[PDB]
Amino acid sequence: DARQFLIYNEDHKRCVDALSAISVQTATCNPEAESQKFRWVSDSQIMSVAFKLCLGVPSKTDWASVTLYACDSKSEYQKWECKNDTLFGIKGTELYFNYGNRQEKNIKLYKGSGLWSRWKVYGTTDDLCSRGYE
Repeated sequence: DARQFLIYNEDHKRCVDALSAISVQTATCNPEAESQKFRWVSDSQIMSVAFKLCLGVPSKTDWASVTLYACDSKSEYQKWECKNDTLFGIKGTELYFNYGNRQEKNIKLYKGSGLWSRWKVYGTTDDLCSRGYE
């Protein structure tokens, strides 16, 4: 399923790993691990293959945790977009999908746009929207 992919951070050499509805962390990349597999289910939403829930946040705020919510096309809190040069974040807001700061294991929204807010399709040099729509 070429549609399903792993979400990879080059600097850490690690991949996103869905642990539960309230916990999305990282792990050593394993393309066999269903918990590491995601897929776009619309132009803006990314679904966990293992949980059949969509990546989202409680609010568009710095250091909000990114975890998993029932997929809802009308929710503005589970809409993502590619920014430039593999930068990835909330649609319409300068808050980025981020990992690596403060010993925090969960993916966070962060204002910073450095190497830890940059994400590729694992096994490619392409941004996450290379597996999406539009």
